[PDB]
Amino acid sequence: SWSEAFGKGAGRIQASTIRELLKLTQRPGILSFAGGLPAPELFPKEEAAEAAARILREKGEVALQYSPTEGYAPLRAFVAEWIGVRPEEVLITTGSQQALDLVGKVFLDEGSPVLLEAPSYMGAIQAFRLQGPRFLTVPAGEEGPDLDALEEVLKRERPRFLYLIPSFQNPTGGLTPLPARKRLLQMVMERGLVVVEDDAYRELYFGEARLPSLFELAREAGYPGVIYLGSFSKVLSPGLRVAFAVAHPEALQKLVQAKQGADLHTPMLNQMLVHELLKEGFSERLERVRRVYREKAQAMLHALDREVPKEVRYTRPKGGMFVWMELPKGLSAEGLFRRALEENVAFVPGGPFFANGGGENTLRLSYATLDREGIAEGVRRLGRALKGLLAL
Amino acid sequence: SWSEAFGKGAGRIQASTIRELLKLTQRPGILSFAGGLPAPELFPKEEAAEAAARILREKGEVALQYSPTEGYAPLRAFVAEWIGVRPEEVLITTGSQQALDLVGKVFLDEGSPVLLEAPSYMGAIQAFRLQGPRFLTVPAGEEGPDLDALEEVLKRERPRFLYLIPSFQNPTGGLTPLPARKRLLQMVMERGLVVVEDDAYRELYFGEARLPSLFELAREAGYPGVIYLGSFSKVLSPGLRVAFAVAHPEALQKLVQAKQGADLHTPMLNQMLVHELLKEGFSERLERVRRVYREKAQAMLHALDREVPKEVRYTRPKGGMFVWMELPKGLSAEGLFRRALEENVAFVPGGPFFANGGGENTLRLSYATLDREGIAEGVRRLGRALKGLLAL
Ligand SMILES: Cc1ncc(COP(=O)(O)O)c(CN[C@@H](CCCC(=O)O)C(=O)O)c1O
Ligand SMILES: Cc1ncc(COP(=O)(O)O)c(CN[C@@H](CCCC(=O)O)C(=O)O)c1O
Repeated sequence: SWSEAFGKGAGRIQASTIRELLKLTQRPGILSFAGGLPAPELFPKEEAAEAAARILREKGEVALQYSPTEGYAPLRAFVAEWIGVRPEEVLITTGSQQALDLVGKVFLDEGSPVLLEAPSYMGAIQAFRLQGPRFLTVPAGEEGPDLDALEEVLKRERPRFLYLIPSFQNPTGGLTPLPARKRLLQMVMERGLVVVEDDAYRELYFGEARLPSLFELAREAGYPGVIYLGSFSKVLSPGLRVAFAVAHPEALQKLVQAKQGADLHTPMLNQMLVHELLKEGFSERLERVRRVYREKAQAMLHALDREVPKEVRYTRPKGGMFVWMELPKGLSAEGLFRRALEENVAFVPGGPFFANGGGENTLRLSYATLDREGIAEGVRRLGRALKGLLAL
Repeated sequence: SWSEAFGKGAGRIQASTIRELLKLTQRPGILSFAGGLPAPELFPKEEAAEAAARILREKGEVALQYSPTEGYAPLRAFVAEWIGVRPEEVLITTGSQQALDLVGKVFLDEGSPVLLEAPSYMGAIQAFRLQGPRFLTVPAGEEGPDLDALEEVLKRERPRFLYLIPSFQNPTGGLTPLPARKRLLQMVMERGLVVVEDDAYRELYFGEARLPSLFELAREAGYPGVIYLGSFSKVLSPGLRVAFAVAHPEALQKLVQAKQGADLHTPMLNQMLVHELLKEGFSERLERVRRVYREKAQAMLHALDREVPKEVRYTRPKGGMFVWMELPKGLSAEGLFRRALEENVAFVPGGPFFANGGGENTLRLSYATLDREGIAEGVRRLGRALKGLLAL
C-alpha cells in the first residue's frame, strides 16, 4: 500500500496549482492569465542559439562535464558585480525555486515557526511545507507586509526566518516602500532574525528607479542575516533554470552542501549560456523587459477598469507581472475559475497562496503572457463571468 | 549565531568528498581516479552544438519557457521505449541525484529505518541523511549485497525502502548475479518492501549482455514496489543534468509533487537536447561507450596487477567505472591520499561511502576520466606510494 509505505513528507506534499495549470495553459486557444510566464517575444532565441553552439564547439568539454556545485565562475563574478558582492558569496541554483527548497532544508523542522505574508508565493509555501513547519503570516498589501501585525507576532514567536518578496510581491504585486524596508530591517536586527528576501521581480519596475533591497540595507548596516535570492527567469529565460543565492559564508556553506545532495550542480551549459547572453548589453535588455511589462500592465489595468464591476477590488502594480483581485466576501474564486475556463480564460484561484487557508474569494491575474489584444479580450470574458456570478 | 539559527537539517548536512574533490581534480596536471567523470572524448561536442542551436532556433519558445514538471513528452516517450514501460510512468529529473533527494523526501522521516549496502554511493547517503533516518546496512562485495545478512535485518526491521545498485555498484564495482536478484525479489515481495534501484551504470556492461534489473524482474512478477532510476550522465553528458525515475503512479505522483517544490522542472533545452542526440543511433553510441570503458578498465587492471603489492586487495569490475581497494588493516586511505596527491594523483578515500562509519582502510578508484597512458602512469605512482607506506 503506497499510502502506508510513504513517510510524513508525502502527507505534506500537495500539487502546486500554478504547476498543474501550465498543462492547461500551454494548449492552443487558452487565454492565460495564469502562471507568470514571460512574453515569448522577449526570448532571444536566435542569439541563444548562436551562443549555445559556440559554447559547445569551443568549450563543450566544460559544458558537458560534471562541475563544482557553487557554479560557473564567470557567472558568479557577473552576479557579484551586478548585486554588489564578491563572487565567492554567490551560489548558482537551478531556479530560485531550488533556493527555496534549500532554505527550507537548512532552517525548518517539524513544528518550527516560519513567517511569511498572507498571501505569498505558493512555491515557497510548498517547498517549506515539506518540512512540517508552523506557518505564521501577516497580511500583505499594495504597500507590502503589515508591520504592526509583524511587530505583534515577534513579541510572541521567534520565526526560523521571515520569507518576504518586497519588490512586486507574488501574488499581490505589492511594493514595500523604503521607510517600511528600513523599519523591517530594524525589527529584524533588534531580534537577530533571518530574512529570506526573494527578489525575482527586482528589475521589473515601472517607475524611474528600483528601491534598495533589504539585503542592500542590511549590508549597509553590517547585518549578516539576509539571504538574498535572485533569478534569471523573469529577465531572460525561465526554462534555463538558472538563479542565485547570496548569503553569509556559514549560511552559504550549508546551502552548498544541501545543493550537493539535491542535484550535484546546476547544468553547466545553461550557466554558460546565461553568462554569454548577458555579459554585454544587460542594462539595455532590462530596459526592454521593463517597457514590455509596463505596456502589458497598462493594457491590463485599462481593461479591468472597463470590464470589471466596481464591487470587485484589484491591486494596481508598479512593477512585476501580477494583479491581485478580491471578490465580495462570499463569492468563490474556484467557482469563478470554472466559468472563466468554459470561456477559455485561465487564472490562478487565490486560496493556495494562503499558507493557513482562507482567501477563497481572491485570485491572481498575470499579464505577462498575452498580447494587448488577448489581454483586452480575456478581461472582457472575465468581466462577463464575474457579472454572471455576482448575480447568483 | 548561524549554528543557533539553523534547523536540525543543517546538522545532518555535510559536504560530499566526491563533490569537493572536483575542485582539485578539474585543475590541469592532476591525474584523477576520483569522481566518476566520463571520458571527455566521448562527448559529442559538434553534434550537441548543431542540435542545441536548432532546438533554440526552431523551438526556442518552448525550450526557454517554463514547462510541466513531468518532463519533455518525446523524452518521456523515448525513455519508456528504452526501458519497456509507458510514458506516463516516467519522470524526468535533474540528474539521478535529484531522484535520490526526492525518494528521501517521500519515504523517510526522523528516525525512520533505511537499508543500504556498506559501502554504498555517498550521494545517496548524503541525500537520505537530510531526513534524519537510521541507516541499516548489509555488506556488499563483488557479487552484491550479503543476502543472509539482509534476511537477518528484515526479521527485525522494516526499512522504508532498500536502496541498491545491482549493476556495477558504486563504489565496489560489484555485480549482483541473476540468482541473487531473484532471491532479493522474493524477500522484497514476501514482506511488501519498496526498492529504490539505481541503474546509473546499466549500459556500461563489459560482457555480451546485461542482467535483468530488479525492476524488470518485479514487473514480470507483477510486483509494483521497485522504483527504477536511470541517467543520461554516464552515457551522454553528466553536465546536462538529465535523468529519470520510473515508478508506479502513486509513487510517481508524490515524486512529481516533491519535484515541483525542488526546482519546478528540469531545464527544457537540456531534455530536448538529450532527445535530439539520442533519437537515432543510440544502440551504436552505447556499443562505443561500452568499448571505451572496457578498454580503460583493462588498462587499469593491467597496471594494478603490475604496480600494486600483493598484500593489497582490489575488485575486478565487469562493468561501470570503479575499482574498490582494501588496504591491509593498518594502512589508512587518508594517509595514502596525502602521499598520492603529492604525486599529482587523486582518488576517493572509502570512509564516506560507509553510512555508519568504518572503511578507513578502503578507497575507490575511477578509470573513467584518464586515457590509457594516464591510467598506467597514475597507477604506477599510486603503487610506488603504497609500497613506501607498506614499508613503514
Ligand atoms: C516570488 C517567486 N520566487 C520564485 C519563483 C520561482 O522561479 P524560478 O525558480 O527562479 O524560475 C517564482 C515563480 N513566479 C511565477 C512562475 C511560476 C510558473 C510555473 O511554475 O509554471 C508564478 O508564480 O507564476 C516567484 O514568483
Ligand atoms: C550510483 C549513482 N547514482 C547517482 C549518481 C548521480 O549522477 P547523476 O545525478 O545522474 O549525474 C551517481 C554519480 N556517480 C559518480 C559521478 C559523481 C561526480 C561528482 O559528483 O562530481 C561518482 O560517484 O563519482 C552514482 O554513482
